[PDB]
Amino acid sequence: YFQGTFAERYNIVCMLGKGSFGEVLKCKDRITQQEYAVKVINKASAKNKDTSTILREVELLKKLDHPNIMKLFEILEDSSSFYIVGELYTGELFDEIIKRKRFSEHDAARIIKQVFSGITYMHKHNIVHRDLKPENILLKDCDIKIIDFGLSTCFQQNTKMKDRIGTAYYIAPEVLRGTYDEKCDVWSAGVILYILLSGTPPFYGKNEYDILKRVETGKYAFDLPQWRTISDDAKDLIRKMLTFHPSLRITATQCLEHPWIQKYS
Repeated sequence: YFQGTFAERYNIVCMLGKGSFGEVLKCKDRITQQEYAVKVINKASAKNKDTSTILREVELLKKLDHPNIMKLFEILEDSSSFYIVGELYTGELFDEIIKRKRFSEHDAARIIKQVFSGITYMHKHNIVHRDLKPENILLKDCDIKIIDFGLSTCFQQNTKMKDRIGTAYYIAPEVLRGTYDEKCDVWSAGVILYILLSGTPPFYGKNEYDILKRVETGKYAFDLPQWRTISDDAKDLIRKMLTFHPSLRITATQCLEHPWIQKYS
């Protein structure tokens, strides 16, 4: 059966559902018996032909630790695929957006502050998410955790129509032009924040193309009636986060410390 280091150490309990990188499985450790959420990633999805480089990125991620960052425990190999062993957790912030439609400034602030705390910590360690979306933020009582943080530089994601439209709402203009740094995570969080409050994308459209054209221009509005009774401070934050030029865009620490976040903390 020539099984890998994974099958000897773990055996799958059940399928958790399709993820952005492949199948997501619920696994038990064969010795300790603790349960983990394991992402099976086809080796062809590797972005770097030198596997050791990828094992090094992941190693750096394993050493990291923050309350709002999903823990990555280890990486294992088959002949065919990688296995990312991470935290088991139970729904997405996306599902909560559907349910509540909109969030009060107070409830939104508590949620996004935790998002900022996580981003800040990862950015201190030069790690950029690049694919921040409500689908990548998990919640139940109050606690948020950002998943797959840093994995997108190692592995290529699914890019079906459904994947591409979702990516399109949150992507920073520079990322389209072909470059990214930490500031693209602040843009993406800004779009999320805009959605938390209005229940509406800042950059909208009936298809992938139309959305991306509006992102490209960087033009958006606080014109919807829904914005009429939202605070100047909240609008200020979003303005600084959706600043066109990344160099002129506010940092993650500056988000964490904006007067709007402090008012509801």
